[PDB]
Amino acid sequence: KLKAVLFDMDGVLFNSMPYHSEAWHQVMKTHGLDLSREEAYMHNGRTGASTINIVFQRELGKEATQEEIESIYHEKSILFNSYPEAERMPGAWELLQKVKSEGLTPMVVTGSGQLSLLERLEHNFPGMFHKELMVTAFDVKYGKPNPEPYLMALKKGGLKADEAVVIENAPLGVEAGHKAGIFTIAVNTGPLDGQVLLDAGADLLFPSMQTLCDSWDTIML
Ligand SMILES: [Ca+2]
Ligand SMILES: [Cl-]
Repeated sequence: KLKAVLFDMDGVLFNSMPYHSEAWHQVMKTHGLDLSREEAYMHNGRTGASTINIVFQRELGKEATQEEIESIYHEKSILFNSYPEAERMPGAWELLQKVKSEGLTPMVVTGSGQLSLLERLEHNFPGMFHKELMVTAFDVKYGKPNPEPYLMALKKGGLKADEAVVIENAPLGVEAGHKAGIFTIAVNTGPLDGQVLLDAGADLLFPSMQTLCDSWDTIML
């Protein structure tokens, strides 16, 4: 039945979460706001704009202005890009090769608008992905945990929800995939408790991308 595999990017394809969590923590700290690196991890999947708005609501009891969102998004992007560029998540490439060999369509579904990562997908995973078979922050009105990005990915691939599988690392993205009615595999690549991923609606849970890759052939859909 399976036709397509819908990969989240940060913490699934790229090992970018230490950087994302560090940059969110530091930039918020610069603005007088306390957001731990673990709390930044818990926001993974959101668009940058949604993250900024929700942190302001939670910490200052008020919405971020459009100007605050833009300033903070840029400051965070610049700090992120100041680090040596993020490397592949171990297991991603090997899994992608397995997926492509069995005739499935790889897709990206991401809350990222980070062009330094998006423009590196082809060089890191050659021959796997296509811009018209991707959903990024540039495509959505509401991102994860709303199912809108995953629903859009189904449409882009001409797929029904039962013809896809989602691979996610973050509770909000797991929630989005599950709520789009798609079978969702959680991969626990960060410091969170796996139970948070299962609680978010993940149909299956693996401790790493490599362990998911090692087990893929024995998964049946
Ligand atoms: Ca992610
Ligand atoms: Cl960024």
